[PDB]
Amino acid sequence: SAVGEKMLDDFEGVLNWGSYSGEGAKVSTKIVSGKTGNGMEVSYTGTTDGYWGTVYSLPDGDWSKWLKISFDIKSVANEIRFMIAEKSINGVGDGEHWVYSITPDSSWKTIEIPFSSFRRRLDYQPPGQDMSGTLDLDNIDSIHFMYANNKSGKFVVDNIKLIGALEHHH
Ligand SMILES: [Ca+2]
Ligand SMILES: [Ca+2]
Repeated sequence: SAVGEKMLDDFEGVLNWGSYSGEGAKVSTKIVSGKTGNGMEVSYTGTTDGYWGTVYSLPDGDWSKWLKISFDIKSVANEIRFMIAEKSINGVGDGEHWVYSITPDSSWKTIEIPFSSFRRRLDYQPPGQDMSGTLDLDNIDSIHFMYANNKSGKFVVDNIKLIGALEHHH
């Protein structure tokens, strides 16, 4: 593993995130004040069968040198999911979905999730999933902030970054 970190989005540069929804649910995103400088506000309304999410599709899918994914989050409290999708076995589209549930609170908090802590999604898997039961870090398609339930809410994210190994002195 590599040491240190690699920033994916501090929201001070170009706009990278797209929105998607279906089956009654709705989502919208905008640039607002973040932890430092800019951040992205995600506003969602859920339905029983509805899905929503915001997605950054990655140009380079090889994350095999990294160990964790980190982000700052704050509510504007409803549970949501951070999701990592592998690349499809058919070449185009999303593959195996891997999830971690998080609940944004009133104050800014840093959430660091090791890749080994992600769980294989069971409510949905896309047709291009590899069914391997292992999160293949060398084959990453995209990252998502997405629905976990049928409820509504608003949150802000900032400082999305990869974390490698720490330099332990003892
Ligand atoms: Ca920022
Ligand atoms: Ca897999």
